[PDB]
Amino acid sequence: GDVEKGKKIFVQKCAQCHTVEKGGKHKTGPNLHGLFGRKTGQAPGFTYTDANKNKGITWKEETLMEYLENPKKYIPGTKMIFAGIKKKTEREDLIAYLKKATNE
Ligand code: HEC
Repeated sequence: GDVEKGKKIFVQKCAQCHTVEKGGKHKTGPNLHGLFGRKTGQAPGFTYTDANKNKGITWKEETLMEYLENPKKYIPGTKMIFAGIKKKTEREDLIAYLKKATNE
């Protein structure tokens, strides 16, 4: 989608859990510090539930789409609470922002 709207919209409904624009600790969501290429399923501290811990994926521009669209389906019992995104644009916008969140 856009990258800027991704960031804006993200902060509008994601940052509450994922404040990835400062030294925001892993409270209700891990700070998205790399994401693309950064194999999950193994954090140094808050490594989430078993359900996510058990996954071990490289958070590519495939699995992010799957997750953000249908997170409860992608992972059957995460602590993430996000049943739907918007329609389609937001699914592409958020995932475009994070494609630069890996870099900023
Ligand atoms: C709090 C109720 C949440 C909201 C709102 C959002 N997310 Fe989230 N997310 C949440 C938890 C508890 C977890 C842990 C599971 C895990 O796999 O770490 C996550 C995880 C993610 C991840 C992966 C993190 C990683 O492994 O590096 C992504 C990519 C992610 N969440 C993105 C994301 C976005 C863009 C959100 C707004 C649409 C969003 N999350 C909201 C909890 C919560």
